Amino acid sequence: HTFVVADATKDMAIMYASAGFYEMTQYGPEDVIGKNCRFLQGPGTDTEEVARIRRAIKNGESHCGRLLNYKKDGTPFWNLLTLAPIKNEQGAVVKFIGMNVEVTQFTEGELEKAMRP
Amino acid sequence: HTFVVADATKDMAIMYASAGFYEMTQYGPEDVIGKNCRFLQGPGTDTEEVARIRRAIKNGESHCGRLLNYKKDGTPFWNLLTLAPIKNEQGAVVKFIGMNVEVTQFTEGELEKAMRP
Ligand SMILES: Cc1cc2nc3c(=O)[nH]c(=O)nc-3n(C[C@H](O)[C@H](O)[C@H](O)COP(=O)(O)O)c2cc1C
Ligand SMILES: Cc1cc2nc3c(=O)[nH]c(=O)nc-3n(C[C@H](O)[C@H](O)[C@H](O)COP(=O)(O)O)c2cc1C
Repeated sequence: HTFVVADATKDMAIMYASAGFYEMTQYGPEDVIGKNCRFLQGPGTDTEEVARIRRAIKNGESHCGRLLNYKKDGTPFWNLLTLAPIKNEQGAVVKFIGMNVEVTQFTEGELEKAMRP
Repeated sequence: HTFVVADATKDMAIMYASAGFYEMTQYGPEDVIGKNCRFLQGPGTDTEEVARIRRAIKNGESHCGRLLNYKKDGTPFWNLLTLAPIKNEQGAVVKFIGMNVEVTQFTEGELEKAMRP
């Protein structure tokens, strides 16, 4: 579990983050709770992927996209961000969940372990 | 594990698929091994997301995107497809892995179970 929960009734502020998120990004709760996760973005982050994200959230749609993000120490990393709306019984969006995967090289070795009969 | 492995030295033909893939899509190995996974696409599949996928594969890049796909019975489903290149020691791309997530509604209930201290 690397994920965060954002509150649609407080302008998509992060209301919760998993332990994995703090460890992946190196930021602590003081930098995250109550904030918008756009703070991870930085030089080179793709403007059009960011716009796709924004639209998906506005439309209440699930989404995924690779985005460049930055750790607290300024290390760039690729983040496969998937997003899903959480609705109430009225069918209104009250939260979003986001799941963050830090891309690493997938090796022939790891594939063998994945495929091994 | 829902994933498939494609062989870059046989034009991205699927060389392996996990049990989860057969069950998610309802297709059997006879419809999958040796094929290109584009066969899951259909009416309404987003042309530009498909083009993003194509470019990522050509550039040897990791990627994610939501795509409409179809099960064997013709049921449409949203597929959060993530892709990652597998390189040899020369640094050349010899395979791709693809991981397929079938989007379902995420409920306030599921979130409570995810967040529950
Ligand atoms: C639940 C959730 C998680 C998010 N996680 C990230 C993330 O890890 N990295 C990131 O760059 N953007 C993330 N975002 C996206 C930003 O919060 C923001 O929605 C995006 O940059 C587009 O809006 P903007 O154009 O106002 O910045 C997340 C959004 C949501 C709703
Ligand atoms: C490993 C791997 C897995 C893929 N899985 C899917 C999938 O589940 N659904 C899909 O619609 N496309 C999938 N694709 C994408 C298609 O195979 C194809 O690359 C895409 O449609 C773009 O190429 P085209 O424009 O020639 O169709 C996958 C590709 C790779 C390499």
